[PDB]
Amino acid sequence: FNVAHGLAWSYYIGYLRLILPELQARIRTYNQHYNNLLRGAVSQRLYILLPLDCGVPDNLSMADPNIRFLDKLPQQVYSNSIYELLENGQRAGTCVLEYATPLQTLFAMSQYSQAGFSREDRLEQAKLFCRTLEDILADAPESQNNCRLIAYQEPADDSSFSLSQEVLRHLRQEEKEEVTV
Amino acid sequence: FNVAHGLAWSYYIGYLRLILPELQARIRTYNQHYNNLLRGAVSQRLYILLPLDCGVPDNLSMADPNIRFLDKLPQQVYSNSIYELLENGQRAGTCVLEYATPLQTLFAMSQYSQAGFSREDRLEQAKLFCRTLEDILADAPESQNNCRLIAYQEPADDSSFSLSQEVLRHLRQEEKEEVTV
Ligand SMILES: CCn1nc(C)cc1C(=O)Nc1nc2cc(C(N)=O)cc(OC)c2n1CCC[C@H]1COc2cc(C(N)=O)cc3nc(NC(=O)c4cc(C)nn4CC)n1c23
Ligand SMILES: [Ca+2]
Ligand SMILES: [Ca+2]
Repeated sequence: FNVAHGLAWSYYIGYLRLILPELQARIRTYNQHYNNLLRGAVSQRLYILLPLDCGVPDNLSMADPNIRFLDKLPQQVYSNSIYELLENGQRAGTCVLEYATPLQTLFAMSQYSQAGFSREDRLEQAKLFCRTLEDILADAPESQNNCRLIAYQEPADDSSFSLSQEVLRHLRQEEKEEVTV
Repeated sequence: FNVAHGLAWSYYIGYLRLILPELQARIRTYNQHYNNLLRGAVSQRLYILLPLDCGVPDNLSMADPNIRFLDKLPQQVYSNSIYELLENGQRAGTCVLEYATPLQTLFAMSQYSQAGFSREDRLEQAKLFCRTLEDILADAPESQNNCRLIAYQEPADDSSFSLSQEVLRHLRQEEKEEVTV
């Protein structure tokens, strides 16, 4: 009995498979403007946050102030937000960013006692969700190329973890890949 | 590996658990009007269609013409549709009616070859979805009393199946239950 299998399949079949095709077009279009205006550029892949603690806030900035809402992405109806990632108040990157909503479900199950679903269970299913979704996107056509999964475990407490730094690590790796190959 | 577990849990935690509480109230309010106008009454329970063939149309009437849209249910934002069930052109019942969307996912998985998910698999998982959702609602607090699951397998082919008759059987059984106990 693994809820993560179905959660992952539903998240792909009912959301990602449908939104990802439009995305590279929406982003190229926006980048025309963003470039001519702020000489910037938004990455072309959807960045999906997978906090293994299943903590999904209502606004990204609350999880890190160095992640700042920049703009809504226009459509070619799905709502997507571009964020700028800051370092010392200086813009270091930009990307379309959002949390994997199914993890909220996991969280809620852990707070729903009739479910008999512990925090241990919840973490286990979060990792399985990440794995299953990786596997799905691996066999998927151009969907894998259109997004990147950012899975992370935050420290038990009082340790220097920056979500913005994790995302920037991924963005910089993506650019390195793009220019070297 | 059973996607129905997660599909069922997500459909409960993320949709039903949230909408059902408002529903008894929304329906009572509407019934004030409906009564004073057409001397009719809408059942208080959400009726959830679970076709085991995972065929979900975009409008109920296409699956049966004796199921006729009547009105949108107002809010106390979620969109819910009241339907009248007809017999020989005469109204025989009314209720808030909608398909279980997760079945669409199953259908799509069966048409997505990378999934290795057959029609046999689709039917098995549809039955498991029905069972798991029944189990969940059974342990759930007054949520089970707010909705009713209408699961059905349509004929091999060319036999007498009427969706409106199935729904009316359930509605008539529900009224019998309310008046006798
Ligand atoms: C969670 C409940 N659930 N579990 C399963 C299984 C099926 C359902 C289900 O039926 N949900 C649902 N019923 C609604 C009814 C009404 C109404 N009658 O008024 C109104 C709704 O909108 C609130 C309803 N919603 C929300 C569906 C959101 C669904 C599409 O839109 C989205 C838009 C954007 C966006 N940036 O623009 C992001 C984004 N992220 C997700 N998440 C999933 O896609 C996902 C997760 C899992 C697991 N599977 N999926 C596929 C269903 N989405 C969306
Ligand atoms: Ca956290
Ligand atoms: Ca059918």
